[PDB]
Amino acid sequence: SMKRVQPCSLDPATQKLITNIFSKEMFKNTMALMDLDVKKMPLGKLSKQQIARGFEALEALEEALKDGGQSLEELSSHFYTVIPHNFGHSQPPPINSPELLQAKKDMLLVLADIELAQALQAVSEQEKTVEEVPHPLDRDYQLLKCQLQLLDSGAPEYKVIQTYLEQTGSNHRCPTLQHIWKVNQEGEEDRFQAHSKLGNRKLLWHGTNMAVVAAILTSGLRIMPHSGGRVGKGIYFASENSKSAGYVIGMKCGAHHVGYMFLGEVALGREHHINTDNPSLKSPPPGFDSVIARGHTEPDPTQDTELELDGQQVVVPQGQPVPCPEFSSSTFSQSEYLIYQESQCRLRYLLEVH
Ligand SMILES: C[C@@H](NC(=O)CCc1nc2ccccc2c(=O)[nH]1)c1ccccn1
Repeated sequence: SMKRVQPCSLDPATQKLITNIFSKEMFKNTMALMDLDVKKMPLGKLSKQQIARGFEALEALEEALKDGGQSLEELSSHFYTVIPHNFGHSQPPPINSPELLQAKKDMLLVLADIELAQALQAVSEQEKTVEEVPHPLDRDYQLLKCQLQLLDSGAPEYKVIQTYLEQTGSNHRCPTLQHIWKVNQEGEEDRFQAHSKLGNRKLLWHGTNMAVVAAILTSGLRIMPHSGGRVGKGIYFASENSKSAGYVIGMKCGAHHVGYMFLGEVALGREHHINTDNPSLKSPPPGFDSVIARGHTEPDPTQDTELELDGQQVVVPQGQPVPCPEFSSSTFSQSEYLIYQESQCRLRYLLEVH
């Protein structure tokens, strides 16, 4: 007997978001942008076991990069058997530098989040038996177990967020704000409330691939075993929207380029400042709660405002970037804000920008 499809409860903007973040075209586009062979590795065929085998192959490469073992070419060839790549049907290249190794780790971390979104969409047994089903976009929203509330122009934080975006975004071609959603991923709540005594909270940008937005909404910002970067194995944020915007992978839809950016509330507590890259970091030094790789510039602190979120004061920058003379010789042009415990961040807002 034919099941009733119930009318969609979602507003137009939210329907478009949910469409975009679970879009099979988007996911395949992302795989093509990462040089993967989508014909050999279709979305439905992606598995946790394959991804795990891919990480094992990179682990062997990393050991080799650091005695009569297999060549980097041999070890590369195994990686490429496990995770099919497309380079117009020429041979893929050997993974023979730290930079390329980390780039392959980052690719697999994105691919793991694509696989998460596919696994999330698997049809449950209850769903095969019920005689009515939600509209597919309601079903997809529900799978996130994440409350999203579209804000309008006159929500209390709206202008504050717009100002953060405009003032710290690129001077030329600032991203154009289309929508803001408030994000409430419950049971981020419990673990976040752990740091309730920890002051020094700031609202910070986190930009990402469109392909990982569903995973983040479902699971929060995460630190994975193979996460890395210029400040080690943590969660990376920026106070300058233009820095985070560099990591936004958007997608052409009609005549525009659509992308998504988060704002997280980050309990930074006692800050350890650095001025040179350190990819080996796994925690702040003792008695520090965060590591800030300080940039040549910082949003003018004299213009900071505050928002009250769950009864706590949260700093929100509102100023254009100004020079910080103490960090004029830093290896970082713009600051990178690092935490090394997932519990120190709560997602607060999601922005659609064109
Ligand atoms: C590959 C990793 N993505 C990021 O951390 C990407 C974006 C990011 N990097 C920054 C670095 C410095 C300052 C800001 C940012 C940021 O906003 N985004 C990732 C993707 C999926 C699952 C787990 N980790």
